[PDB]
Amino acid sequence: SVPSQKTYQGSYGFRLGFLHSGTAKSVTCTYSPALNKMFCQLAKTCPVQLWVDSTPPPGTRVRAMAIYKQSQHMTEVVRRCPHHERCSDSDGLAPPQHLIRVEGNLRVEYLDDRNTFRHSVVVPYEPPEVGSDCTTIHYNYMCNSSCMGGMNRRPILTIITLEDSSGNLLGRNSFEVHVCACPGRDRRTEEEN
Ligand SMILES: [Zn+2]
Repeated sequence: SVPSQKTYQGSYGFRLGFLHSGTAKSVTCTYSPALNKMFCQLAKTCPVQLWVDSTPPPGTRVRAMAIYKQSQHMTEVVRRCPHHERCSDSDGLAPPQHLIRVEGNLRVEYLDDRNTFRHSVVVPYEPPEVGSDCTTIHYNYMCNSSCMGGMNRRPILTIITLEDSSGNLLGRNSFEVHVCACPGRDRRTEEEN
């Protein structure tokens, strides 16, 4: 079946957070609290915060996966468009077909699920850095929502899951994401509508 997208804070009080970045033209990633929706530019840094009430032990892993929002497209694997999946922009770790990457982490791990064929990217959980009360992961989305032959304007969710070293589910959250050229503009537009 389709991966679960049901929210669960779980034992560690797992919640997601996002920078309050506003909607100026220069912004490459902006989150709409009202919409629970991230607007971001292709290949740009996309900070996602992990907030916990208790610290998960080292060995804990954080996985990200994209799925289609509409029920008629839920069974279809979210993947990059032919153009981008053949454009050689791979960092030498990410499979060229994967929509979601993590930048700035040499311990990043990618998975093609042997049964479901779905793509996901995982990193080790690290506790909050100095000066912050949350843990931040920098994601990159390697296709535009507009990309023909890929998402083709079909809305998607990103599902973030907290799992232990043995693969046991600890927590889950999710947010919608729209990859576009003018994220600030799109956020304002969708919030007025
Ligand atoms: Zn594309």
